[PDB]
Amino acid sequence: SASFWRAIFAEFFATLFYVFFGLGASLRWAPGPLHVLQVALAFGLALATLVQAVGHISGAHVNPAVTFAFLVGSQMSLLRAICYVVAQLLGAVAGAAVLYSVTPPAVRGNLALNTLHPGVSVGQATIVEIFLTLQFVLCIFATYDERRNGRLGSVALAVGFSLTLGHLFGMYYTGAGMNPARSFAPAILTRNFTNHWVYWVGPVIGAGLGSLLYDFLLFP
Amino acid sequence: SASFWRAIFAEFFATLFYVFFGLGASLRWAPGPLHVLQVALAFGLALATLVQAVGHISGAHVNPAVTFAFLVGSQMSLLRAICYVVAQLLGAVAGAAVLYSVTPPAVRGNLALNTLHPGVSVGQATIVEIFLTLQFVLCIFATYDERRNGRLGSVALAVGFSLTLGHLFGMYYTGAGMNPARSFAPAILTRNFTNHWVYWVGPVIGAGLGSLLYDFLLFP
Amino acid sequence: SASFWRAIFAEFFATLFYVFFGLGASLRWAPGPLHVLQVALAFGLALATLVQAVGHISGAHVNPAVTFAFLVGSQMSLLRAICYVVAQLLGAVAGAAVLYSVTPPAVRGNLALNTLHPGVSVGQATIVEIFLTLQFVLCIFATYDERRNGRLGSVALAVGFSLTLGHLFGMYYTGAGMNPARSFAPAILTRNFTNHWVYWVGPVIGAGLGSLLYDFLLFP
Amino acid sequence: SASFWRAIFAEFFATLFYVFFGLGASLRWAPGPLHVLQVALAFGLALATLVQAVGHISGAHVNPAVTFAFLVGSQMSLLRAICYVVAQLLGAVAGAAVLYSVTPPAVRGNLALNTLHPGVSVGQATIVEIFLTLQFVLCIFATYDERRNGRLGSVALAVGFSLTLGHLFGMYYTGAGMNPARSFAPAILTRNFTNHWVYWVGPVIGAGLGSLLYDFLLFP
Amino acid sequence: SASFWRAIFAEFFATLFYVFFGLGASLRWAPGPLHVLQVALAFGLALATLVQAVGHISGAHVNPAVTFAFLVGSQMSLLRAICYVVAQLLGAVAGAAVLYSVTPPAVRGNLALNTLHPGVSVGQATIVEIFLTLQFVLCIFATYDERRNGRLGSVALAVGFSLTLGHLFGMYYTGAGMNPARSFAPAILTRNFTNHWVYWVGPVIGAGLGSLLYDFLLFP
Amino acid sequence: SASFWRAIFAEFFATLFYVFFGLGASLRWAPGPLHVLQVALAFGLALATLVQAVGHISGAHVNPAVTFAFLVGSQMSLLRAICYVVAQLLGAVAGAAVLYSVTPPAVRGNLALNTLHPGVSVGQATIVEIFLTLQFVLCIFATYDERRNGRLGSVALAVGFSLTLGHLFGMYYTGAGMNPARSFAPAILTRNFTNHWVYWVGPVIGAGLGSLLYDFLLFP
Amino acid sequence: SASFWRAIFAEFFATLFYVFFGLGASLRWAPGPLHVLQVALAFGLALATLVQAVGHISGAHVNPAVTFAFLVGSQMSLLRAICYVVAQLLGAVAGAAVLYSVTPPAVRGNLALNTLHPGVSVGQATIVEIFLTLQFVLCIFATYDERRNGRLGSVALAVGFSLTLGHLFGMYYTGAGMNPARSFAPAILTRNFTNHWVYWVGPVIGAGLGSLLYDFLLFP
Amino acid sequence: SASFWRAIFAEFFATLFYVFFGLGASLRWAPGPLHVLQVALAFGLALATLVQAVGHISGAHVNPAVTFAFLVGSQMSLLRAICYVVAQLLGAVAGAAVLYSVTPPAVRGNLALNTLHPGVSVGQATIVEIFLTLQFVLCIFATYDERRNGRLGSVALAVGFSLTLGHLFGMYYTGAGMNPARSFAPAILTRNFTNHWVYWVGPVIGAGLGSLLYDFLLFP
Repeated sequence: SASFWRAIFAEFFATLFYVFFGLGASLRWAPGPLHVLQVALAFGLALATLVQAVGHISGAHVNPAVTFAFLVGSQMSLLRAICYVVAQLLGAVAGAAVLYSVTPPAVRGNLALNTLHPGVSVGQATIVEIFLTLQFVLCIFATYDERRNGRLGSVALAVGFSLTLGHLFGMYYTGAGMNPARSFAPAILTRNFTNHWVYWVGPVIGAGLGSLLYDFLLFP
Repeated sequence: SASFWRAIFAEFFATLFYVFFGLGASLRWAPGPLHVLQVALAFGLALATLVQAVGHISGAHVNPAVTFAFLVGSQMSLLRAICYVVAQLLGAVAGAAVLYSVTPPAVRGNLALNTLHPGVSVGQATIVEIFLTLQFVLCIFATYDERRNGRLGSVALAVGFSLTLGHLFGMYYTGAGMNPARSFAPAILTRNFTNHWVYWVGPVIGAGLGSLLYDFLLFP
Repeated sequence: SASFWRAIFAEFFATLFYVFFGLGASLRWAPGPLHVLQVALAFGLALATLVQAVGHISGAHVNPAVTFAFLVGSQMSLLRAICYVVAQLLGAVAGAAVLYSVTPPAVRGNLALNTLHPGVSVGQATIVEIFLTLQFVLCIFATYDERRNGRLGSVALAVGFSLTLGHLFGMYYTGAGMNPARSFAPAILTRNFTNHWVYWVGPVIGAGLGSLLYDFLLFP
Repeated sequence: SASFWRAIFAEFFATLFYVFFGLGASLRWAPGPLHVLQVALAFGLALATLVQAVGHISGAHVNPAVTFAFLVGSQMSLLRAICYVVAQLLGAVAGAAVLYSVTPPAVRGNLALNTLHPGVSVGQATIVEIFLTLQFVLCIFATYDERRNGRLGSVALAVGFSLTLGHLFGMYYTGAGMNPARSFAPAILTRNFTNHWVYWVGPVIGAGLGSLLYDFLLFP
Repeated sequence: SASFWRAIFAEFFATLFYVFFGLGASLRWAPGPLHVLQVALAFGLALATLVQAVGHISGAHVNPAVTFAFLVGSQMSLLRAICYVVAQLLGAVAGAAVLYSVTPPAVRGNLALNTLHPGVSVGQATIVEIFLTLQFVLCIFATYDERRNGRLGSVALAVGFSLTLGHLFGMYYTGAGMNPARSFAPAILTRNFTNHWVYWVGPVIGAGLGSLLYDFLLFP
Repeated sequence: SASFWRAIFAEFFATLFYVFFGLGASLRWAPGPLHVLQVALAFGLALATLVQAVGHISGAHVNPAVTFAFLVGSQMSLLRAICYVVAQLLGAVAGAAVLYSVTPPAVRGNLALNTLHPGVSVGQATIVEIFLTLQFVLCIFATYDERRNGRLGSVALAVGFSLTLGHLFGMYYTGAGMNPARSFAPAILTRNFTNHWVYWVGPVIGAGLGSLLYDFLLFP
Repeated sequence: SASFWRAIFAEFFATLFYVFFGLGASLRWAPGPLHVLQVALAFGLALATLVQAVGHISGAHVNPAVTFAFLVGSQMSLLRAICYVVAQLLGAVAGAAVLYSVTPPAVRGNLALNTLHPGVSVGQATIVEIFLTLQFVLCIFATYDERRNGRLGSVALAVGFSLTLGHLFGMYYTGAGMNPARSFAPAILTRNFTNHWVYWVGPVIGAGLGSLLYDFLLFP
Repeated sequence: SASFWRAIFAEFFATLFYVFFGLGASLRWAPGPLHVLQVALAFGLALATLVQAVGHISGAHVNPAVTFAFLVGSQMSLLRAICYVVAQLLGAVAGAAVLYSVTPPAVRGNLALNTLHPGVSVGQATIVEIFLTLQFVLCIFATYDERRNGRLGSVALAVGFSLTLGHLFGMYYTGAGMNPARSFAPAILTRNFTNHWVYWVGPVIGAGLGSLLYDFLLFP
């Protein structure tokens, strides 16, 4: 039916805004801003706003790893999962392209390219991105679990704060690229794929491990 | 009936406090405070507090763009929409006037005048203000959507965090003036209208686009 | 009955912790920490935690102005209102006294004494403290209003964020002393009452005005 | 039955992530970062994410003091309480061990070892850790109280913000070690037990006092 | 003879570099950099380097006020004094024009336009600029006094540190525009002459007063 | 003769500028500026500029302790020493009075009143002020020693950097009030003499001890 | 004779230390340190110390551009100029290699690789590096001019402060690479030559232009 | 004769003040102060002031490594070299003991104990301390070289800025302990000798190597 493509657009538009507002706040307007907390809250609130906006439509995955987790969790058709990933990657590039146009080149920089910290190895970078996306996916699956008897608040505020947690930790390590689409968007628009498989392997394994940890070790 | 004017006052008073507390926390008491996160949370929590206060009465729009979005969304009578905008603009000036009286001139400054960043063009400024207000309006419409089956937390905390998101991003670009009333209040009390149409055109288009994106591409 | 004194203790203990954790985080461990956001969130989260703790018992006023507002709002017996204020003031001094013991004198300072900013007059200080406590009381009355049909999140998170809003704004002006008990506690333990009536007149008027604004102009 | 060991793992895994993400964000990547707010939110959001993840399974204590409080509160079998503490301590070391592997030695440091502030005595350190854990446990017991008639938001966001409150205050005093497992993890992996009993005595008394204060002085 | 025009160029080139390096380091590459000390040393070291470079040729006045002081001090022919001022103003605009070309517009800003601080009146601004230039001229006249029996170090390091002193103080008040040429250069290239007479009246009076204070009250 | 009063004015004017520029840069235009280095260099460069200006005339003592040291060192007539102290104190008040007029009240504050740090006792404050002024006087006496065979640079740059050294250390302890005139000027114009004898006893003993240490233990 | 190779070593060793201490202090031990002033003084004081050390031997050029300027200024044999450049480049790599060994990889980074600022074009980068090296060379030639009748202080402190001036300005633009050897050292040891001709063309032209400007337009 | 013991005291007193003012400014009054530049200038200006004070008497070595260098350089009797080292170590402890008394325990800390950076090995720490003291000694030997034909400024300002250079670089690595006496003073008064041989081996080798590099490879 047509609720399929309304979700494909919801993924495309939300991922566009997610990258636009996320990467945009990750742009350094200062040589030293101490911007880790500021940037971490930006991604989290961007996710929280979008989940509140397009959660009922597409689930507001805006993340190939998150879509991969639901694909592993047997809650998404494969075709739709592919369609989300291509829409998220298309949305990510579109958001970063619009961000490129509206942002002066002096502060545009690398468009917040997820890059490994000098002393962080690709293996260490992979493990960190696995844990960054594992807890994040684990938080998503619990919040999106239909059986949620206990009465709590907003699932948007939860998964957003989980994303902020990952950035409060992982930004120093890998730039906190727990979103392959977010990492892809400046990689393509800057022509820089250095250690870019890390931001695909890491989140996908962490999404995969987080999915399996939830629906079999936590709630079969 | 009389629930009309109780809402007109609720808009007037809340917009007064919104500008008073928002602009007040946006006043620089330091040459470098790194105040972006501090100011962004101020507006968001100011909106969240006021939405919790006068949401049931007027909807706590405190924003001509937000009122324009509901006017476009066929949820507001035009006369009442005009009455909200004149009350919000009157409230904005009143709040900034009170802020002027209570704040020493050495820190009063331009009363936090929304001004374009040196390298940001009026077209780039317009687009940013469109996106700042689009997601914000989109978050408002989803939170204020009567059909909200999924059980979440506070709509006040949501739309406030959406406003913080816009300031975390747009303050560097345009001062994050996603509120024509907020931009109008120091423009009139400082006699400075430089690029002030940007803070009317941008938010209104973004409010208009955000409204149309919601009730036809997201939920007809 | 005995639910009276369980609330008197709840006020005493919560105000003790409110001052202890609030004033404690307001103590400067740095010559320049840029601590406004850090201190503002401390008070707000301290209030949010305590409201979650002793809200069902006493209402977690921990504020003579807040108790005065409910006394004006015809929701509190006068005797109990007096009993709350004496307990809050006793709790405030007790919390600041314990804070004095556990904190080294080099960082103890004035025990975070609410003091007027150099250029802020007592009249300007009074008006700011009125508005700081008006919105705060207004947010409390709306959150504590039994008729709260619209389904939202936590009232603790709301009134706490309202308190953070007041500190994000008023700390520069008056130290954000929207709590007479909080202002009283270091005033007595430092032997400094300079402009201390401001932190009683301001909040009480703001609490009074906020109460009247709610139950007659907002919801008769 | 088997819901026992699913909770033992939930405690082990969540405490692993709690230490991993908590201690990891507490690692200084800067000589002066002014990281108190950043680190305080990290622990709180880490707790909030994990409580949302494994709250329904084990209660997400991830804290020997918190388990001790429920043991005192007659809501936990002793054997299970021991099993939680050994799992939390095992999880804490495992999380800090993984953090050690993924973090470069130049920023690894003491692995965020809870250490007394220069002027803070062991008695003052103990009292602070008692109050840090008292309010935290008090907030947990109220949020986890089955009788919670008043409709509020998320218990995860509450207890997480309570943890942030303790770090906003106690980090200057003792590093805010209101978790014996969190304090144990770098103590064992750095071979440093200086004043380490403080981080066991303090939280346990504060957990004990917080438990007794709740279910007899606040709600028998 | 031809040592005249070699000095006219020395004034032109040094004032070009003085504005180029001075204004360039005064450009804000950060929203809060706490750049006062950094900018103050930039002007001072720029003056010290240029005085070391072209001091023996023209005296390295690079300042219409400084030339005016020597004109008042009966050590400069009037024609040459005019020729220095036109060369300094031409050099200032040339330096700021080159700075405009090499600097991205996002950080170009107002080209470090000397602007009155919000609470500083034109009379207060004038007095500050008088004192900023008085001590600076007084330091120049003493260092350039042929009778300097006492054996000291570099006159370049002295007058440069005097300029840094003026910026350490006057930047907060008026931007420390103790150089009419330096103030003129961005005023003309930004089309902004707001309170620009202050940066001519102030320094000239301060240069005049500083000259008279030296050669009649200090050393007739 | 008349070289006496030319020195009395030189002391009066230089102490006026010393307080004006010193106290002025010590005024906090930010809640946290991390201004210790900035303020320390301000006093030092202010002293260096003035020593270069009026050193040959009066010696540029601009300090009652420094005059007292030369009085003890048998290099100053007592009457002239009194005349310097009254001129320095008159100059100090005049400089702080002019600073009061030109500075907005919001940043005027206590006019940089030398105040004991919270944990610093009057005895500890006295000892620190003794050492701050001892080395400073010792540096002055060596630089002003006629027998200075070894060829070095500027005595102004030396004694100024000695003053910066004292402020880099003593500002945290006592505000680095190694000048009774500098401490007197805001004490009289703010009506605050709290622990003000410390800033007279300390520097005078340190000046006295520094004088005796030089001309008998270092160079009889 | 043998004073040739003593100078070749002096160039080699001083350039080794110049890169070692310069690049070492340019290494970011913080995500935001606001290190521009700190790094700028490091290079300048490193140059000042080395000029004081090996100035009498080789002239302490430690800069291929500086050697090129003297080669253009007809004060250096070509063979010796080549020998200085190869020694400086060998010293630069040796210094950066030792710095690599002693510095942990987490803070080693790109070894302070001179890289163009995002919005700075190669032409703008070239012009800035020309001016950075022009004034620096101009300051060197004046300080090293045998005819220096006027009695001033240290030539080491002068040329060092000139280098600090260039870094206070050029670090934002190009990293202030006014030394081809300094730019070469991390370029070779990181395998990154992006826009590396800029740091050769710019300084050499600026050194060439600075040399010609001095000995023909300033002092034939 | 008696000029021996006047120098022994000069070493004792100057090293006392050197440690007192150096370690005192190295005490952290803030969790993040970004104090590297502030502390680096403190040591350098402390050395510069003392060299100006007691340079003509003892040479103002205030450093066992510096005394060892002159002992190696055949410019000091061995007995006197021992007498300097015991006086410097006695002075260092005395200065740190006085600093202990006058400084509150909350900011006293480890008394600025030279401690290896987490990722810095003892071998890397040794090499850095060798280079920190090599250039410093090399700068001392050149400045103190009787044959100093070229006319420059102050040797005190030179060796002080060399010390600042070492702290601008080495503070991150080892705390910049290029003075065994400075490292010894808090090691003994805190009962902590962890990696304390590094601060003896490193500086002594660097002093030894710096001495030999000067008087045989630079000036036989």
